Amino acid sequence: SMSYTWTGALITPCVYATTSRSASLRQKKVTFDRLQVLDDHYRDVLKEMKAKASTVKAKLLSVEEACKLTPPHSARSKFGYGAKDVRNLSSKAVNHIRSVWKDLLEDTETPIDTTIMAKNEVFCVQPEKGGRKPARLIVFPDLGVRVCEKMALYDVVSTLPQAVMGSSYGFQYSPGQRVEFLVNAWKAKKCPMGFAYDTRCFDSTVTENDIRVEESIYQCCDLAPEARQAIRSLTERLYIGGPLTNSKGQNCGYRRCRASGVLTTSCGNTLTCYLKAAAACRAAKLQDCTMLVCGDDLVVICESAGTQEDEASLRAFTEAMTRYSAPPGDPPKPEYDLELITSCSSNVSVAHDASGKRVYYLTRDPTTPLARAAWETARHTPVNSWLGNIIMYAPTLWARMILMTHFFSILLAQEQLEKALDCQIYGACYSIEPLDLPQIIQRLHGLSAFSLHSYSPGEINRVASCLRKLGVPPLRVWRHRARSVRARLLSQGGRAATCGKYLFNWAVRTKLKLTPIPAASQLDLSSWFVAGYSGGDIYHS
Ligand SMILES: O=C(O)/C=C/c1ccc(NC(=O)C2(NC(=O)c3ccc4c(C5CCCCC5)c5n(c4c3)CC(=O)Nc3ccccc3-5)CCCC2)cc1
Ligand SMILES: CNC(=O)c1c(-c2ccc(F)cc2)oc2cc(NS(C)(=O)=O)c(OC(C)C)cc12
Repeated sequence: SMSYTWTGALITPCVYATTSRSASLRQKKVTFDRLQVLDDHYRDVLKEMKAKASTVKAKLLSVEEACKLTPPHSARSKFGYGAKDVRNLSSKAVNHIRSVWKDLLEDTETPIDTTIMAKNEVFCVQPEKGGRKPARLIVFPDLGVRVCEKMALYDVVSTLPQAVMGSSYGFQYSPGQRVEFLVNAWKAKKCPMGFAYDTRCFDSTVTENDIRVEESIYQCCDLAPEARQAIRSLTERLYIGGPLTNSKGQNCGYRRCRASGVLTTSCGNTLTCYLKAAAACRAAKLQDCTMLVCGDDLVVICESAGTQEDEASLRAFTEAMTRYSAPPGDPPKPEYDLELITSCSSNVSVAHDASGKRVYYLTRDPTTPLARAAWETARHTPVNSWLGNIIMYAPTLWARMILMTHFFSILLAQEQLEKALDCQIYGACYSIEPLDLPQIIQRLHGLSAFSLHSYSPGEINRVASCLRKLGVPPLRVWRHRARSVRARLLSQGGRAATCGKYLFNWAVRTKLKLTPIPAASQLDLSSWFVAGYSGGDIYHS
């Protein structure tokens, strides 16, 4: 069946930000027929996944618990209330949510309406290898339905993926634990080989049968009878597909693939990608596989069988993935150095701590993080990706020298150091105090994140080159600015002095002794690395 059918009505509007002007180019790419052929390997992996899902007991969330996970700036309902009303448990909001819930229990078939929109995402104007990327498309149901999804499935999508996939489930790890997991898996092989597998338009490759297969996994949980019906109804009325309405309320088309803006997008994609990849590992006869899956992003670390044998096994993996309706964008390449693998735009790199010990960390090309940080400072945004970047890429040369220096200088100048910020980190939105950054960094990356030095020449060159092309002052200017920020922070005492001491020890010759931060343990990060919620409309204060 077609991933999408279109009526002809346009997807109307809500360095460079993507707009609805490029939506037709994205519609062309994501529209195609899916061919799917299943085999014994697929069926065996599925049964194994279901036997693990059978150990899960999931709870139904109350209206209040579901309302309190709603982000403050979540899209307004068409039924006369917004995210603020949901969060305050207003009578209008709650009564509409209860009626949506009852309708899910009573109506098992009627397709639920969704809104289709072009995303406004910032990318950097690079006229070199290729041109601008068209806008990504977001498909989401009404606010009342989103609250109901949380009631039925929040506990499922938060608990089931780790129970089913174990150590392969990518969202359970902090950046420090992810690097450790990867390095240990790499070291455990006699002769390691690794590859990233990039599916072309993953969301469109997800068939109606794939979505029913996901439901079959959720249905293995011990569930309240209303949760069982709500999941059943949501699968048929929303998850498998449905009508698409534009921002002007016009009938836009019909979807028969994954909706990007539903609670199950991340969980469903991870489970589907994992099922297809684990079965393809068996078809390709890959030896001693370690997989790591984050939605459609997949990496396999295995035992090498030789140069030509590895090339042949990867061709067989791709053929199996293609039969499962997951063909690649670029064909996978075998890598024999862990640093050469790029997944989720990131790679593992090497540095040394204060003692000279070799430490590993995840990095990425800083162009998009810097362009996005520049965009957000230039235009007032409710969500700020720069803080997420400082947190997730804290050990990197670029997050420390540029991002920390620049934003702490702004916060000092504005006297806003104490002000909590809403920051979108991948999936879930969090309210974070910048003065808590040293404690957060220590917990996610370890104490070594404040003492890394002796970065790789290739990493240094990528940062320096990125600064030049974007018109950003060189690293020496950042060192000078960091020394002033550091001095101003220390002079303030308290948490500000802790920021000055730990975040900017790199900027001074006479270095301070960085001991474990006292505050660190008491920090509540219990809901940080549980599960993925990208497109799932999730908020944590
Ligand atoms: O050779 C030497 O010894 C010294 C050279 C040298 C070169 C340039 C400066 N620039 C400045 O002082 C100013 N800009 C900056 O001091 C500046 C700071 C951050 C900048 C950023 C981002 C970096 C990440 C955090 C958010 C801000 C961008 N651009 C920046 C410029 C350059 C810019 O204008 N825009 C973009 C566009 C895309 C991406 C990045 C940028 C402030 C007033 C005059 C311009 C200073 C010194
Ligand atoms: C499947 N792929 C992965 O899980 C990831 C790899 C990776 C890189 C090289 C490899 F060889 C293997 C994997 O790098 C990542 C970086 C981040 N960001 S971060 C800096 O916040 O950790 C990530 O976090 C999100 C998506 C939760 C997931 C991955």
